[PDB]
Amino acid sequence: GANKTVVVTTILESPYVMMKKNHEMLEGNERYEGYCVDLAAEIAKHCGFKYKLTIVGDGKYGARDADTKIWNGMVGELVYGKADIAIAPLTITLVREEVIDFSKPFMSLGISIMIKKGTPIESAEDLSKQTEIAYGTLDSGSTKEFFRRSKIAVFDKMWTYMRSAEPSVFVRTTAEGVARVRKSKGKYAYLLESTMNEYIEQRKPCDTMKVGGNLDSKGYGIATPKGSSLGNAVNLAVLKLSEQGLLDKLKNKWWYDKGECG
Amino acid sequence: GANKTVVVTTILESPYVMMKKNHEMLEGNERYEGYCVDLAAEIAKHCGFKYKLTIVGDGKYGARDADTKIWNGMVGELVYGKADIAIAPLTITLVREEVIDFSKPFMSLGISIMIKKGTPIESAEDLSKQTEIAYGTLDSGSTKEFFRRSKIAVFDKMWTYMRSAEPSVFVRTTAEGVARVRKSKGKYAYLLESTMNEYIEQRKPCDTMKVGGNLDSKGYGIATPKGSSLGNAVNLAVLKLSEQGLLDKLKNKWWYDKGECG
Ligand SMILES: O=C1CCCN1Cc1ccc(-n2nc(C(F)(F)F)c3c2CCCC3)cc1F
Ligand SMILES: N[C@@H](CCC(=O)O)C(=O)O
Ligand SMILES: N[C@@H](CCC(=O)O)C(=O)O
Ligand SMILES: [Zn+2]
Ligand SMILES: [Zn+2]
Ligand SMILES: [Zn+2]
Ligand SMILES: [Zn+2]
Repeated sequence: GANKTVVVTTILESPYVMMKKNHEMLEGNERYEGYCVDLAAEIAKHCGFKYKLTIVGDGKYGARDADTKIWNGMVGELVYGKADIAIAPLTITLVREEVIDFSKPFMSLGISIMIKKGTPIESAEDLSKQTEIAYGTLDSGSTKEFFRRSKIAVFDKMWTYMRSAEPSVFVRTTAEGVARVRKSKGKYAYLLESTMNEYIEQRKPCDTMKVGGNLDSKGYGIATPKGSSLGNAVNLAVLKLSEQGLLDKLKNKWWYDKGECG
Repeated sequence: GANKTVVVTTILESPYVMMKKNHEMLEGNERYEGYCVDLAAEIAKHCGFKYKLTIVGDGKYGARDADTKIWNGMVGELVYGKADIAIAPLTITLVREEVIDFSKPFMSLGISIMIKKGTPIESAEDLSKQTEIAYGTLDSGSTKEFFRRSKIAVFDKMWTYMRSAEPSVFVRTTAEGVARVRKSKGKYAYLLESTMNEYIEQRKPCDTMKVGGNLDSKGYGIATPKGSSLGNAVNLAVLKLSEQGLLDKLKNKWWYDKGECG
């Protein structure tokens, strides 16, 4: 039947989506800016739909509760029919691919280490071989599941530590992890995606840094509910944006053009 | 009905598929080795099929003739029903995605520059601003189409040069491009995928090198004909291999463990 306004689920995560200063009482999509705001506009333009940006209600990426089996976060909003599409730094994973559809990736990333400058840590192996410096991840996302599932000896040992460390090494939001690194005088390191890490490293007060290689190699994808009418066209649009150089332009706009650290 | 042996199309391209020394008169899959031989074995194991490796008849990746509209290469073998699956360093592109299905990527890569050591070239911009050093690409693949289509000013200018340069700057196989770099005393540079470039840079006689950043950012995917019964299971298998660390193991086996240049 008639076209409907597509409900887009996304998450307040710098530099992907941020509320514009003093727009708290304005209306609609114009309230937000960032990489995924720009990406949403292009994907809608190429696919021919109108859309509304909405912030995921529970502030989470998406994980399945072990007991209840209920999906939360943006994945949940797609699975239970609360949104039509997720346009966010949402990691393509097997367990998610089983319940929702992903486009081809629009970014690359890997899990990485953030330290406060001067922290004597250069690698995951370094972190795993000491106990003075605490370390954790975001509490309900793909990074935590990576450690939970890994059979690689260094990551397995890291998980054995994190899962029972006190106080909890896990955080609710990327911002909380970053703030914890910055206030802990070097006694907390944060495990997060390289994209987020590299962004923060170029933001004032310029006191964090990415160290070592990425622990893995994966992508973000645009997600739709299984059997969505949008999935095919969205996939082709991602490839077009890739080949036209648009995804590279948006990366350079929101990371490197935004740099504050010289 | 009953399961059939899956016909796999692939291409002789180091280190993805190579004929084992002195096996020219042996039979079957045991004749071949390499990254994509190992990947094929895992994808078949996870998906529960038997398979035969075959080398694409025309030795090409896959492009659509502008006049006849016929697809050649591995893409053609899928489009005309000559193979069931392509497991090769086959680039995910829009024009291909329109006629065949790709899995999520199993590698990353970008177009890159190979020079003979000592060549005074550090970038695509350098190449584009001079005429003493010739440069080209593989004649029937995604790199050539990248230059043909680009509207980025440096790449557009490079394409204007390559398309009418004499003798032809284009080559039939990656090996021919590499040999041309090595014999040209620095007067030919070769535009090829970073994966291939980085492999060759660690092989004797250790006289080539990758220079500058990648020009783009994309992936290889496993390809199946549209409506194949294999596509879904193959996609999920790629994600599993990614998350289990298997794709990283295979990369380190065929690139860095294979290094000859110290
Ligand atoms: O190592 C592995 C195996 C599992 C995934 N991954 C890393 C990885 C991440 C992203 C990309 N792609 N692919 C494409 C494309 F669809 F081809 F256009 C693009 C990207 C990066 C973003 C722009 C386009 C490719 C990758 F290989
Ligand atoms: N991108 C992650 C969230 C960030 C993280 O887990 O590090 C996800 O989709 O779950
Ligand atoms: N991977 C390329 C071939 C190599 C190249 O074009 O540089 C393709 O799929 O067409
Ligand atoms: Zn405004
Ligand atoms: Zn566009
Ligand atoms: Zn043998
Ligand atoms: Zn396996």
